[PDB]
Amino acid sequence: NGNSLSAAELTCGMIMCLARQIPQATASMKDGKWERKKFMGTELNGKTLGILGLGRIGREVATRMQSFGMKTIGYDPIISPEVSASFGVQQLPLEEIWPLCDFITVHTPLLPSTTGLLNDNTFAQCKKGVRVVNCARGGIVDEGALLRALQSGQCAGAALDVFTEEPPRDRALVDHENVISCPHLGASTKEAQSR
Amino acid sequence: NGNSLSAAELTCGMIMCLARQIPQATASMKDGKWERKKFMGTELNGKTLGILGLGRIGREVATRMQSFGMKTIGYDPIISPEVSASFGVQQLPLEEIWPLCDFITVHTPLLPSTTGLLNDNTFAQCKKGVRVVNCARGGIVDEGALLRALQSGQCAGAALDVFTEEPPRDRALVDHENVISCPHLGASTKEAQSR
Ligand SMILES: Cc1ccc(F)cc1C(=O)O
Ligand SMILES: Cc1ccc(F)cc1C(=O)O
Repeated sequence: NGNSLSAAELTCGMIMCLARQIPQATASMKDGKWERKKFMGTELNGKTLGILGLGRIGREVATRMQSFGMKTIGYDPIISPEVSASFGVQQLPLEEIWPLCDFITVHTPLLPSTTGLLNDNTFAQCKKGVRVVNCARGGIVDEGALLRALQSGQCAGAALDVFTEEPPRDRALVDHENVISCPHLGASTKEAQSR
Repeated sequence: NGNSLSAAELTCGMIMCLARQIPQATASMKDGKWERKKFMGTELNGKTLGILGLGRIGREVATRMQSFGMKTIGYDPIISPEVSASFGVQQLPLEEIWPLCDFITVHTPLLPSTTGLLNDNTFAQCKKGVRVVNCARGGIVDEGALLRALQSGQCAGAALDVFTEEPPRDRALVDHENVISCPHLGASTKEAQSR
């Protein structure tokens, strides 16, 4: 609420980091390397962003990424489609969303219906090379399914602010070259902190 | 032109990386650490972005960063103030720009007038803790001045895609904890490459 914008901002940063591998490029440069072919990236403009969860945060993400020319679709069980259309988000059933997306970001509570919202079954319906962001709650993206999708290249990259366990005790996800991460910084700004 | 949007998108990513230290946070996570106090960040919304150079790329950057609620000011010796106002950028003389900016981004050619555009003189007029982005041409930002401003905290962070010498032979800048960098990736997307 108070911290809606901090969260939305971090999310949009993670989307741009996934498109251009800025974290990985900075580590490469700090190691004295100059690796230009390795960090060939993609443009956001024209790409499709799926926003799962269309409350305050998800709406803030949408309007920000619309300015980059991304197409914004999404799903929220409770938000009427008229409301989501007011902020430029086409609502579709989940089953319609998966194959359309270049990027998927989650802005849901952690409930049994959203634990593993992204899992092996939903990864398999995604377009090959989908990129995912979770700056919401640890466990929305099933971490084992995610590593499997990174290993096969079904998922081309992920950005995680949150983990099923914090700090994350299992490191294969975090240490993967196509994964960028933060220690649950979503609400960690001076402005969110100080009202 | 062809690569205007690739450049503009990398620039907006660098600004978001500066605000939230995403590259530094990922490195901290990849080193097995969980450092939440260290990576306190700031919100973009309400902050001022100075844009030096108001051609295609600078204009693209402006409209994208306007969606985050940043105030966009800037300077371009050619563009009239009524025109730049038409894409939401308030023109002011440089001397006016320096004290007002939370972030400064450069989108100029490399000419005698722009080499060391940011230097010890211009850093001293900036607000304490300014963050700077160069994704245009190496040398617009004087590198020795930049390191001095990072060491003193006059500059709170910088993001560099380009260097006076490439690859950069001198590492005190690149290795600084508040500096994020890439190996001149500005035009490096599949879409810019392939017309
Ligand atoms: C409950 C729920 C299920 C599926 C989904 F995609 C989103 C939500 C939400 O809580 O916003
Ligand atoms: C020539 C020039 C000088 C100062 C500056 F801020 C911008 C430019 C530009 O070429 O856009």
